[PDB]
Amino acid sequence: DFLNPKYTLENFIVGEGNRLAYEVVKEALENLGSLYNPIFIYGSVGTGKTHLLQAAGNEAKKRGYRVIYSSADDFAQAMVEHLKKGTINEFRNMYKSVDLLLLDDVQFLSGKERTQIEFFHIFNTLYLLEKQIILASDRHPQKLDGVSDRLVSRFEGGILVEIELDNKTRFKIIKEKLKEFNLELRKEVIDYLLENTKNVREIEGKIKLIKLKGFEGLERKERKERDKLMQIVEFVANYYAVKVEDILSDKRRTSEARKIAMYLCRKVCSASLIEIARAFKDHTTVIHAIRSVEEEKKRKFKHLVGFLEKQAFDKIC
Amino acid sequence: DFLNPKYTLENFIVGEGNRLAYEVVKEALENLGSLYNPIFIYGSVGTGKTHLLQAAGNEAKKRGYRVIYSSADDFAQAMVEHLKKGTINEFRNMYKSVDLLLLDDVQFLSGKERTQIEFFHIFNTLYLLEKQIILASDRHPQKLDGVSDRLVSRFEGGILVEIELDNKTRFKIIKEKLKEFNLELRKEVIDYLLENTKNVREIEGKIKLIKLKGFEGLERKERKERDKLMQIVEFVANYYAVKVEDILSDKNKRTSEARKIAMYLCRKVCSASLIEIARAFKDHTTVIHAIRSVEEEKKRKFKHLVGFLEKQAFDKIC
Amino acid sequence: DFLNPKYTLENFIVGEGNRLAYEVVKEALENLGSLYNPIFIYGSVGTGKTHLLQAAGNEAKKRGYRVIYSSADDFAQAMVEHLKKGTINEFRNMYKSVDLLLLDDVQFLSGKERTQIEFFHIFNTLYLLEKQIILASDRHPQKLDGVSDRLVSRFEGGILVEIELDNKTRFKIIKEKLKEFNLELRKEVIDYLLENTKNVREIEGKIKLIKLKGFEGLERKERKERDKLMQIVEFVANYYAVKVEDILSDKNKRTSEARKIAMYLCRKVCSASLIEIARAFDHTTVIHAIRSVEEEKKRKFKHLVGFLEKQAFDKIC
Amino acid sequence: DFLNPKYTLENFIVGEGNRLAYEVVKEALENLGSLYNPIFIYGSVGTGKTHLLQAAGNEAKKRGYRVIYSSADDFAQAMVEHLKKGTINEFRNMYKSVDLLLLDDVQFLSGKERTQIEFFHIFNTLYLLEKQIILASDRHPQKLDGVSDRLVSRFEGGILVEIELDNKTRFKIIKEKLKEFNLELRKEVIDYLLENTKNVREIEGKIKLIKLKGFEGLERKERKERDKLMQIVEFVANYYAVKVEDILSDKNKRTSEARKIAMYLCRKVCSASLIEIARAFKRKDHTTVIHAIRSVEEEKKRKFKHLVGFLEKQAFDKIC
Ligand SMILES: Nc1ncnc2c1ncn2[C@@H]1O[C@H](COP(=O)(O)OP(=O)(O)CP(=O)(O)O)[C@@H](O)[C@H]1O
Ligand SMILES: Nc1ncnc2c1ncn2[C@@H]1O[C@H](COP(=O)(O)OP(=O)(O)CP(=O)(O)O)[C@@H](O)[C@H]1O
Ligand SMILES: Nc1ncnc2c1ncn2[C@@H]1O[C@H](COP(=O)(O)OP(=O)(O)CP(=O)(O)O)[C@@H](O)[C@H]1O
Ligand SMILES: Nc1ncnc2c1ncn2[C@@H]1O[C@H](COP(=O)(O)OP(=O)(O)CP(=O)(O)O)[C@@H](O)[C@H]1O
Ligand SMILES: [Mg+2]
Ligand SMILES: [Mg+2]
Ligand SMILES: [Mg+2]
Ligand SMILES: [Mg+2]
Repeated sequence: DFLNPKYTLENFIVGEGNRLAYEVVKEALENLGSLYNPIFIYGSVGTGKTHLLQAAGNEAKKRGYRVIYSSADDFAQAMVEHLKKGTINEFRNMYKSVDLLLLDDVQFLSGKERTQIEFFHIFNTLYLLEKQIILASDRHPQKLDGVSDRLVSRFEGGILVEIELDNKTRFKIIKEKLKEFNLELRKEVIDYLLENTKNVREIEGKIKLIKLKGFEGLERKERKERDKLMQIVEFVANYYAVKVEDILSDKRRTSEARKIAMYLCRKVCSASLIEIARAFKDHTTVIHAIRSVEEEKKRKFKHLVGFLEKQAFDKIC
Repeated sequence: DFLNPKYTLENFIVGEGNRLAYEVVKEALENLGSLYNPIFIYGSVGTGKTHLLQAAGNEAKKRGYRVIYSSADDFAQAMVEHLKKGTINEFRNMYKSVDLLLLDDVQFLSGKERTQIEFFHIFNTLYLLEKQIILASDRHPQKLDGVSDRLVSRFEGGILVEIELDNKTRFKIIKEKLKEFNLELRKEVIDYLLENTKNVREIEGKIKLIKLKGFEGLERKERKERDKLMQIVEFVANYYAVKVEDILSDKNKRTSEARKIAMYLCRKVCSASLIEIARAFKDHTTVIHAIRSVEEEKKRKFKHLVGFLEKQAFDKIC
Repeated sequence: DFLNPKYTLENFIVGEGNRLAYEVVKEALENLGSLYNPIFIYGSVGTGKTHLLQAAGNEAKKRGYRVIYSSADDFAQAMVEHLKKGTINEFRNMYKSVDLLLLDDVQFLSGKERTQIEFFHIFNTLYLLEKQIILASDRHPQKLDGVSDRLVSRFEGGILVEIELDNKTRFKIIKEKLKEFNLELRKEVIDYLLENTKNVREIEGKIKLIKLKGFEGLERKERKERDKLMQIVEFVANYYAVKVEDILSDKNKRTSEARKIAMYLCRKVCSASLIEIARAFDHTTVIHAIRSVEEEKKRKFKHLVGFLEKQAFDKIC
Repeated sequence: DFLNPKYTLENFIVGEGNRLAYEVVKEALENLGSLYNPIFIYGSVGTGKTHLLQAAGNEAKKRGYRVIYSSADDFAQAMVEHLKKGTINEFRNMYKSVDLLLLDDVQFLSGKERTQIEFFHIFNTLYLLEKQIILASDRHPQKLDGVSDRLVSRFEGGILVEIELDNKTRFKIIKEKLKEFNLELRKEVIDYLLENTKNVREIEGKIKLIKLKGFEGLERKERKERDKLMQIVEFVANYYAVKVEDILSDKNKRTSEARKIAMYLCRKVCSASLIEIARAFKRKDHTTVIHAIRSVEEEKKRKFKHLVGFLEKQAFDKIC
């Protein structure tokens, strides 16, 4: 065993944002490997990829099939010990004799050459034998730099499903979770969890705190420090005429105010990148958006920043 | 076995790009090894080489004949275990006891010297007994570095067939793979699968996805994150007035200096993949030292410009 | 058994590069084993040495004379087989019972002792009994290292016949191979095959191609991927202005140093294979010559090579 | 039989290198097992040992004696198969009955105890029944490791003859082989075979090649390759001043250090074979050349390295 039984088909919630992946996994777990076999699942972190996979193999062991789950960076670490302890073949045949192959976090294949090569062989091998293979990554095939070309066209030749947690999809997931716990559904809670959670981990992370220290316990820790970061409705809106709602959406000098707001949050307010990125969720934007500020600290600028730096101190310190 | 019944001759589609390798493998499967034996197939990625090989040996055992399929690298790992298990003879005998040999992905012989030689013998053995042998690689025999001189000069000397899927070639593969479901007819679908797919894997990779999401699903997704790379209609065309389609550049240092440029941006600002980027050049290698040469020439009267573009992209794209 | 009927004496072709070997085996096949016994035939890969041995043994078994064909590595494996099974006795006796022994590809004796000591006797026996003994190799006897001096003495004792097909020799093979396939002899047909083939395998295979995909339907692609290798008339010829055909030759510092660079370009730029380079010319040469380009990489000359690399990506890519 | 008639005592060429042997055998054939019997001939490979035995046997099977010729390895082979078939008795008596025993290439008795004790018997028997016995060998009796200290005495106890082929001895041979064919004598030719052949097999290896592809055919093949091997007169001579002929002659450490290099360059640069290297100047065996260039990188473990890398650079530019 390396599958946890607490993940299952029913158990997983379905909305138009992970419906297709759900049904590919379910619709295929019937004729195992003989329906449509190379299934690649990909989605943002905490999109439920791991669930979906753990949940497939669980159904297989229950139905009696011979099954392996493994993260790609643990497949590597095994192959690397078996290689050392001169047992690379009982390793291979272990994998070649699965009714279902569940390879998780495929993205960790980059750079590992022989460590890839190895999988390529069990792949074709299980494929040719019409066994069932389910891959899963954080990124689409195309984006796998540092993974051999012959594997990527391999991945694309099957079924690519994306898991894109939209809004209506988060609607359902929050709603169903609150029901799961036996908390009561109410617009206030559902709407907060809507405008404050992007992945399922975040949701359920928060739905447990709700199950633990009420809801009026959330909006203090969660919102208060990020009300100190209402520095947008604060100052940069009032300086060079900016409307809050437009600055919270990347959209052409209207968008030179942003680069300042994020900066003031870092240096004066001491907030973390992640803390700051939750005013915009791609955490590199902030970093070079804050550097370009002093990358352009070279004509009638230096004193403008300082005047505002002194302005936030008075207000907040 | 290792032969999947799936692939078969009928089940494989024909146009003037793989017609040759078909009517070679077809006639050759009648008097096996007697008409013409050492057939050597090579194409690009997912060209249909494995289909063909699989299809033949399936027709073969379908007639009684003894048939083996293997990748070159599984063959490796078969020889070297037999070796450790000291049964290297029943290994040899097994291969010399066939009417047809299907050696797929031959290219994986590079480097292996013991791993090759062993095949050399079963090759020669099979040949002189006039038994049928078909090879397959991603490359032409003479592009097979790391392979004995004596095997290459054996590969060249049977029959060399390439499979070049071009225009009027794939068209058929597209228009035929649709009746596989029920999408046989609409111009919009086909014209998308025409200017978006090179190999057959992509051609069925889309179709199945399309027969699921529905075509319009893949016109937003495959048209949105490829529209951040609509950074071609965006700005690269507007500084040094280079025409757009000229940037899919079949040969002037204008649409070449701007060719090398556009790719640099997609890589740094849009954080795109070498493959995403390499689908601008409607090949991975190209992009690399074209993305390096830009900063290989960073240190001349060339710098701040880029910095000014980077700002534009960071504003017009971020 | 191992004698394939398709190889015969009028099924072979005769020129001033193989005729001697041909008549050696033609003359010495009539008075068998008596005329001249140790026949050592040798030449580069694809020289027709396998044909000859095969074509000989055929005529002999036509005339009833007890023949054995075999590769030397076929003999090796066969020995150990009989050996391990405990029946080496009937092995020797079989081999000593022939009127004509044909040992093909002798080079594969190197390193093998009992695997080779056993041939010794066979040889010696057959020989004393004036029974025909024809050996084949890719190299000259004295080039056969790891092989007993006693066996080499045995080899050099009989007749050595080299086969080299230079310029005049090949025309006759092409001419007759073109007639063999029911193809029309034409100057463009014949002339291409001249400057584009070496071994007779190469000859028969372009012909096989042109019997199927036209002729110019392949003077296109063939001369096209060797057109991208026209990298010599392209640039290096016009720098240290040394002309084209002079570079395709080994002799100081203006052509021997312009040749190295040209090789470098087809490897680093046009990403061509070591074999493909060598047709602008054995593998050995290219490898340590392009290594010596970066063996003398040790300062501002790097800046000069870096320029032509830039010239290459511009003009070709 | 195993006696190829092609071998006759007239048929064999005599020079005071293969004289004594030839004499003792002819001398001891007119009265077998009577004059000096246990004849142990030995000498370099391709000396004519086999010839002499074949010839000797042939005569004794012309005078109506009972003769057996066998190689020492083939004697073992037979002894074993009989030992299996349970026929060692008729096998023994077969060998004990010969008027004349010919045992060629005795070198292959080594390491075969039970496969050799048998012979020591046939020997004693035939010897006491005063019957003729001739052994041939690669090495002198005293040189034979892995042979019974009892058989070696026996060997040494009869007659030892060596066959060293000198130069005058070779002269006569070349002369008469040319004569044997329809070839004409002339200086360049007969003188070519001299500094180009050592064992008699080489002599008639050329002559069969000459009576086939002229003489202006080997001048290139057999001498052009070994003009590139004139690397001892192109570089190793033109560095640390050690002149051509001084390298070939087995003698300061100035010369001994030139060879190790000279030989190296042929191997790794021109890819010459270990045989080719030795056949070019100093020829004892293989051992010499090979483990000496090995002593090159065994003495490569630091300022030795750079001087060689500069030489390789020279031999690549000049030849490649
Ligand atoms: N659609 C869904 N329905 C029910 N539960 C879900 C769900 N998606 C995720 N979960 C739950 O959230 C937790 C984390 O999800 P999971 O680990 O599957 O996502 P993931 O594997 O994509 C994150 P990573 O990016 O680290 O792989 C699990 O305990 C799982 O039960
Ligand atoms: N002409 C044709 N007709 C029908 N199907 C085809 C086809 N050519 C290719 N295919 C399909 O493409 C898929 C993969 O192709 P295949 O494996 O034969 O090419 P290939 O061997 O070049 C892949 P790789 O480059 O990884 O070896 C198969 O599922 C097969 O059905
Ligand atoms: N002079 C000639 N006449 C007719 N056919 C010839 C020929 N020389 C070569 N061939 C053809 O070339 C093919 C291969 O020749 P062969 O196998 O004898 O060369 P070879 O033995 O040198 C290859 P290797 O060196 O790998 O053993 C044969 O099919 C034979 O028909
Ligand atoms: N003195 C001589 N006169 C005439 N011919 C001679 C000769 N010595 C050798 N030969 C010839 O040279 C060939 C080789 O000589 P032979 O085989 O007798 O020497 P050998 O017994 O030393 C071979 P090995 O040492 O390898 O067993 C024979 O075919 C024989 O015709
Ligand atoms: Mg996961
Ligand atoms: Mg394949
Ligand atoms: Mg051969
Ligand atoms: Mg002898």
